[PDB]
Amino acid sequence: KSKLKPFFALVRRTNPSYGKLAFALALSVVTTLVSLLIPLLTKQLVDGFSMSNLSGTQIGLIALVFFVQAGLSAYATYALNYNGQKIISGLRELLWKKLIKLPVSYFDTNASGETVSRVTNDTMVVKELITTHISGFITGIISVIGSLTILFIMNWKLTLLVLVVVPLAALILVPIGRKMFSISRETQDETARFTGLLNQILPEIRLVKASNAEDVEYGRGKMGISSLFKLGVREAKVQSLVGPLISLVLMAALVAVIGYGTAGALVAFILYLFQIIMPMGQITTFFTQLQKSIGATERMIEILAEEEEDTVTGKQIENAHLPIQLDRVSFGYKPDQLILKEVSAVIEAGKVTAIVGPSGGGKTTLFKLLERFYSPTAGTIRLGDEPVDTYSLESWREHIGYVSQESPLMSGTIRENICYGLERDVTDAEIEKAAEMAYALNFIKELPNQFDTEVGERGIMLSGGQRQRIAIARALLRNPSILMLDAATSSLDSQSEKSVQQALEVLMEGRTTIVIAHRLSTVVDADQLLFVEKGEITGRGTHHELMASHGLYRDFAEQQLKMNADLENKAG
Amino acid sequence: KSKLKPFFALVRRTNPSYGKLAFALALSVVTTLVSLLIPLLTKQLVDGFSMSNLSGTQIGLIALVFFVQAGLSAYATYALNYNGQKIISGLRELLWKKLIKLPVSYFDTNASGETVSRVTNDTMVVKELITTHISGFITGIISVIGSLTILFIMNWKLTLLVLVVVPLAALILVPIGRKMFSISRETQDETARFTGLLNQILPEIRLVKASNAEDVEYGRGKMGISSLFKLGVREAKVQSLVGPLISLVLMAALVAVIGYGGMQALVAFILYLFQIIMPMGQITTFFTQLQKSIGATERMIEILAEEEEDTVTGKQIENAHLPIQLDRVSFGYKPDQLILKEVSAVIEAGKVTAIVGPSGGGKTTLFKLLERFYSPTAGTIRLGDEPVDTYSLESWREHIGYVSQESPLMSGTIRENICYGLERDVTDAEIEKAAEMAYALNFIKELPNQFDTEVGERGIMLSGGQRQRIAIARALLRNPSILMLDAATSSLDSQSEKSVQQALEVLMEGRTTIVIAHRLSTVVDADQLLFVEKGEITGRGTHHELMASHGLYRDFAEQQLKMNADLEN
Ligand SMILES: CCNc1cc2oc3c/c(=[NH+]\CC)c(C)cc-3c(-c3ccccc3C(=O)OCC)c2cc1C
Ligand SMILES: CCNc1cc2oc3c/c(=[NH+]\CC)c(C)cc-3c(-c3ccccc3C(=O)OCC)c2cc1C
Ligand SMILES: Nc1ncnc2c1ncn2[C@@H]1O[C@H](COP(=O)(O)OP(=O)(O)OP(=O)(O)O)[C@@H](O)[C@H]1O
Ligand SMILES: Nc1ncnc2c1ncn2[C@@H]1O[C@H](COP(=O)(O)OP(=O)(O)OP(=O)(O)O)[C@@H](O)[C@H]1O
Ligand SMILES: [Mg+2]
Ligand SMILES: [Mg+2]
Repeated sequence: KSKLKPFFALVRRTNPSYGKLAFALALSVVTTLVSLLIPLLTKQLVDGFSMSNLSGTQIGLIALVFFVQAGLSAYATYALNYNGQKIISGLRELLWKKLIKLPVSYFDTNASGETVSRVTNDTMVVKELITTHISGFITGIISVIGSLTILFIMNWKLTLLVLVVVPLAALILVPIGRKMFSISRETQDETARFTGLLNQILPEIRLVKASNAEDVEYGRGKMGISSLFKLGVREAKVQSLVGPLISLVLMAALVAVIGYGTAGALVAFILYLFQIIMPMGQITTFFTQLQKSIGATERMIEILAEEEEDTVTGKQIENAHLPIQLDRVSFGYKPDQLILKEVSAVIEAGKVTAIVGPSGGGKTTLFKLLERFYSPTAGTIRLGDEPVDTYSLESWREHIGYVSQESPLMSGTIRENICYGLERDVTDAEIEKAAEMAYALNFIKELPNQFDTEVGERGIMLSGGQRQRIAIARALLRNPSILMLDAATSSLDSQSEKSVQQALEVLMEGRTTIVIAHRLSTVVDADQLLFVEKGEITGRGTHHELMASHGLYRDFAEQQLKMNADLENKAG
Repeated sequence: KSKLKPFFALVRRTNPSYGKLAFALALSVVTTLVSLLIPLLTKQLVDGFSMSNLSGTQIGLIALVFFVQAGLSAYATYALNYNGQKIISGLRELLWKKLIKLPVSYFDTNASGETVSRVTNDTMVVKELITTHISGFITGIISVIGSLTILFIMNWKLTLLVLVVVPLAALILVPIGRKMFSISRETQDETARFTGLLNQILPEIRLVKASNAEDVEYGRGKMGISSLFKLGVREAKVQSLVGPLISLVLMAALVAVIGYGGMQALVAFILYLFQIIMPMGQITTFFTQLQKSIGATERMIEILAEEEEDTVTGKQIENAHLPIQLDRVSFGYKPDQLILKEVSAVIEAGKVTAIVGPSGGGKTTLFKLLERFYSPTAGTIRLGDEPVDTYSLESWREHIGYVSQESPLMSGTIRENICYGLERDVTDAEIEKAAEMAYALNFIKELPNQFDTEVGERGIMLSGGQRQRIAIARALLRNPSILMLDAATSSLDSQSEKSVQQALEVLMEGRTTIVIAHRLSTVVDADQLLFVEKGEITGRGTHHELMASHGLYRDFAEQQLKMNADLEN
């Protein structure tokens, strides 16, 4: 509620920040003393240089030694940079850990491509403050406190004026700080929009070559930068405005000194007064960057309070395998326009069961919440007549492989694209078997040295036929007791399909499998078939039973068979 | 070659920097002069100010307004910073335009996730050079020359001590910049690496949920951060080193005062030489930062030197329409290894043709080739016995729709996902007409306000089945000369494809259509069925003729025939 307390609270979280900063400033503290004492002794010392020949060698040696300790100020600067280059490091560390552990429902709203720049750019702004200006603040406060002390006429007898410089200046600065804080909160919250705009586009250049997108996309980029970032000059305008105003209040000090004038002391008093300008320049800049840095962090703190969906809180049960049943459970991908309708069905183990649905139904999310991304609102999910949430929050997941409507990959090689599931016992001799069981070997060995082979960003180097096949190798290698194929027909030929169907049947006899297929033909043989329509289910039983006994559609399957019926008369 | 001329050349291509910068420096010039003359007047003004306040007030108020005019130097800093804010915006502008128009080939060998950061974090460093220290480089250079010229006996009779202060310091700085320059190319090429890692991790979070990746992939971020950027402190090490080294060179001049000046005012000499300290330090920092900026921009320049392939240099607009022909085509995705073998086929116009093949064949590469993304090394691609290359590079694309094997979508409103075909005259009246021929509105109008609804990053908000249709609308809206359905059955049901196929038949009757579809049942009735395999073509003609006449498979169709025949029994 103060725009200040959370900041110093957040930097405190990086524990090693206490190690050297106080030591760093203290080294700079003595640097201030020698600087504030050198000019008052050189005039006396040069008077002692009336001969400057025999003693000059010793003082020259002394000056040699002393000016090395003048160079010692850099060691404070190096340390000050060092501790700063740590407080940024842990800040990235602590954020990045928190940026994955939070529920996927958060990412379905906040445009992940935008929030990436809140790791790089929304911390680099702190760097300029933490290193240089802080030294200015320390070197200034000691200088100003070391200024009025010699003003003994001014700090014990003529004090009515030293106390008027700060309240006026700060009163002037407060609007400036508030304005600039309203700037930094934007310049960061548009960098994220800008850097986000690219990764939503640039990795997809294949489409943006639509023969006119390049014109339009170039338009969006420019309107992103020029109309916003160059208009960030608004920060520059207020940043330069401080000079006059910080000189203005100081001017008022001077009208006060001439209005309360005795004669033999004021002459030196004016000279002493003309020393505090440079400290005032540094101190005013510190607060300017201070409330600047906050706006570069105001967005960051909020993503440090989202509720960490994953826990290790698996109470006492992880392993005993029992069927999975959903009891009157309904879910909303949006908290009001619920898209599902109190599904109730049972998944008997040891027997594969298939969901088939027309495009627009509730197939995908029924997987996406059966892996407990969402914890649906109405109803619940059980296995073994026990609540699933009592098993774990995501330690349950490792017993379950998964592929998506798509087949995503990551920029590593084809090796560490399959490994990180078990991530301890890769068992190089077994990566082969999983690729075999996904029919991946026989069209990989021809590639240049599988381990050496490299995908593009989204797996452009591999292809659609190869992309889907390599994805399920992740699921079959993880050795699960619960499996989800998601598109056995996405991008792969019938040649691939028969081998895959002939392969995973050999493993998954006592390990329950739930698969959804684009075409009804691939999973007719399964021991149970659901038929999801717009969040409801209006069919059960085996497909052969479903045809004759049940008659809601009676033609969804027949909408497939008349497609293939042309293949008999025209062929023989 | 010299690694400094291109920088002033790279800045040069952004024109407007030269406009107001001279006025900015000129203000800094008079800023230096007034700072040069301020101490001389005050030490004698106080003698005049020694008079009572009756005369002091009349002069003090004039000194006050002088101070406000001394405050005018602030608006000089704004001028530099604005000029700086102009040059950084220009660098982003030029870089962004060159980034789009390069051949797609570069965006595969390189990584898009890497190059994104080179527009945000690889120009911001140039700000800190161009804002403050550029003034220091000017303030120092005038002050040092002015201060040296004050030594009017030392510059014409005892010049030995002025030829050592600067050149010896420069000799010391030579390794410092060289070490610093090597740092910037490393730190910037790793910030690029770090930002590259994240944009290919977060968007696919649903698969980093492998129940152990949250521990492992988090480690990759740390190992990227901690072992590199907390070790990026290594430049802060040498950046401190300027202090001690500028010390020895100048004290070496301090001992030179007795090395040659001990035989000859002298006290005024010592006073003045203790004033060149801050200017020399200020100007020294500028060179150090310069070698820092040059490194963070030496990788920057290189991607301004690619072929910027797309042009309008094709002196044709494609008014006519003739069939597509492939003449002895052989393409390789790498100049050494090739996946296409002398393929020869004629795409008959105005009547649908198809390509069917197995996984990992040459199907979709032949699409990217026929869109002329790559211009194959061997053979040629022509239409009507005229090469495609003479026509244009990407005005031809405007006549050909293209839906990909995956279902791509930019982020925005699903309206805006289809709008930019004509990019000017969206003509709201018949967007639904494109959707109806794509079977979309029956599963769109029920949603909240077709325009209002917005997809996520890769269409996460809509479904995969929905996305593949919503992409195919972009194909039909362009009303193209050539239609390219790449995945007609990827993610969509039987209730879709029947309504889909029945729609395109009316639309394209004299407009040729190239389609590749799995599950051969869906392309049985096309005029020409082509078989591709490992970069070679081994089939022609109608499906019924190719069935028994050719003898390669005789069972590839039977592949699904026996797979689908089980439903009846
Ligand atoms: C309180 C009112 N008194 C003054 C306030 C001043 O404010 C200044 C603010 C500045 N901006 C800071 C961001 C800079 C750069 C120089 C300033 C000077 C200045 C300007 C030109 C030449 C020399 C000096 C100077 O400081 O030397 C005086 C001997 C300055 C001088 C006086 C007397
Ligand atoms: C060549 C060796 N001789 C010197 C080198 C120096 O290097 C300095 C480098 C600096 N870094 C630049 C980025 C800064 C900030 C101050 C420096 C001072 C300095 C430090 C504290 C107080 C006053 C001064 C100072 O300069 O005033 C001397 C009267 C300094 C002084 C001397 C004598
Ligand atoms: N943000 C959202 N996330 C998931 N589903 C959504 C969202 N918004 C709406 N939906 C609805 O939820 C359904 C989820 O799609 P689903 O996972 O079933 O796709 P699918 O399994 O590939 O099948 P389809 O062929 O219908 O795409 C869609 O039909 C869609 O209408
Ligand atoms: N970036 C790439 N571009 C082209 N080919 C690649 C690339 N990376 C790898 N390849 C290799 O080139 C071959 C051709 O793949 P292609 O993209 O033609 O498959 P496809 O036509 O998508 O197959 P399917 O249609 O069955 O998915 C692949 O077997 C693959 O091994
Ligand atoms: Mg799904
Ligand atoms: Mg393909």
